[PDB]
Order: sequence, then C-alpha cells, then structure tokens
Amino acid sequence: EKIIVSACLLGQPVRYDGQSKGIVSNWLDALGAEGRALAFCPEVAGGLPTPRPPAERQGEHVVTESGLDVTAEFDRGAELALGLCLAQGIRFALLKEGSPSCGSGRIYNGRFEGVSMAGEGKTTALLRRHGIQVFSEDQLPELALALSLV
Ligand code: SF4
Ligand SMILES: [Cl-]
Ligand SMILES: [Cl-]
Repeated sequence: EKIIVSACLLGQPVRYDGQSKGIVSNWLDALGAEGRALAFCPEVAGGLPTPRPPAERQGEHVVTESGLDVTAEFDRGAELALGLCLAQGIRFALLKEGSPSCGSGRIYNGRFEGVSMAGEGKTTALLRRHGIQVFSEDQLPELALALSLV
C-alpha cells in the first residue's frame, strides 16, 4: 500500500525558491526504500517553473504578489495528483504544510504579509474531496499508523 508525498518533503529541489523541505524520518526513508512513497509536486506537474514567484490563495484563485493568476497550473497539479492516486490505488497523502497547493491545516491568508490562517491548499482540498486522507509533516505518527492499520 502506497502513499503520495510532496516531492520537497523527500528532499527534491522543487520549492518556489529552488530549495527542498527534506524531513528526517527513518519511517519515511523505509517507506521510500520499499517503493511505497511516490514523490509528486503539484506546482511542477501543473507546468510552473523552478524557481517561481511566491503565490497565495485568494479564495478559489491562486495569485502571485504582482497579480499574475496561476490558478490554472495549481488546478492542473491538483487534478494530476488525484489522477496518480486513482491509478495507483492511493488513499493517503503526506503533503507540505502551509503551501497554497499542499497545505492541510494552514495556508498564507492571501494578503502577502506573512500571516497564516486555518485552511488548505488546492491539491489537499481536491484529494480530501475524493476521500483521500491528507496528513502534513507534523502528523507523521498518525499517517504511519493509518497506513499500517490497512
Ligand atoms: S507545490 Fe507542494 S510538493 Fe511542490 S514544492 Fe510546493 S509544497 Fe513542495
Ligand atoms: Cl520557505
Ligand atoms: Cl512553511
């Protein structure tokens, strides 16, 4: 049984600033070693480059600070994450917290002022809407338990 994981959490240099968000986790390393952790970046899958400007949700829209509307790429990325889960039989996702794509408990408030609020990214919202459970990197014990139970 496999999971989909934000590519940056696996150390891939796909974040908007070219860096990674690699986490230290013996459990996640073991899952990857078994071919069970499928790396996926919704923004790169959706056609955005690396690096790319910071973006925030404004309701259903996703925009950069200059007003460029990148919702099309964000939605494509979300739909491709769902497509990957349906094709592979995946029911769990481990996604990066705070992201306008991968956030699950919090996101930036759309005002470009470093202020977070309760909410979720576009990919997380679509996956949850289709019965896929999404956990952040702050919820590894719950994800590991959910995965082992089935
Ligand atoms: S879109 Fe998600 S997986 Fe891709 S770099 Fe941003 S937080 Fe990581
Ligand atoms: Cl950052
Ligand atoms: Cl963050």
